[PDB]
Amino acid sequence: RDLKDIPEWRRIPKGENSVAACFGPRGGFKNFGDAEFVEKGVDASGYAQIASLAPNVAALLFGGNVAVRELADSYEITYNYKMTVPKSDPNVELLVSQVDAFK
Amino acid sequence: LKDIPEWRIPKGENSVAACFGPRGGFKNFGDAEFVEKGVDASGYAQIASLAPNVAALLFGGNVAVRELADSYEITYNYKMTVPKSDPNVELLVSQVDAFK
Repeated sequence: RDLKDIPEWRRIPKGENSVAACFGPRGGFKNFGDAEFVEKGVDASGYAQIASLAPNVAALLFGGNVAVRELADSYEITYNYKMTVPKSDPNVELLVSQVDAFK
Repeated sequence: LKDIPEWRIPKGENSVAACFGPRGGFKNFGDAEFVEKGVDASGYAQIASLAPNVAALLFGGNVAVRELADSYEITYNYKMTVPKSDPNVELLVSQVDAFK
């Protein structure tokens, strides 16, 4: 298979084809991840803890907003999923400290 | 269910309404049979092929954080474009804002 065959929403960054190859540079929108997560992807120290604070597909569809804009040849879907984690959670900061890390 | 972080798998007894509440302006996805059968609904696996995994959610979309006194409010914003040639995009699109 080839990374170009896999659509972006199904990619998993790992090894040779990691975040830069899957999602492009960090930026204002794609803002999560410091230098070491950008390079190791799901292998970065802390990822598994972080990933526990992100919704599965069933929660994405039923527990958040799904919005559609129809184009000529396509549909553009935007998922907007909000959630609250108590500061007593042992993994919240790991996530937060990775937001907007690009410097 | 009260000890399962909402962000839960809806099936039979504990389905959409119990996990995520009624459909509304924000939680706007799902028709009468999807609200009732949850992940058991006809077509769910097809809709599901057009929704991102966690690694794609964290690295391929926007992550926003608002700090409160005793919690953080996290917001994921994931954009994606599906070709109309995909056999499942209406299956999905027809479920958007389904409530009537």
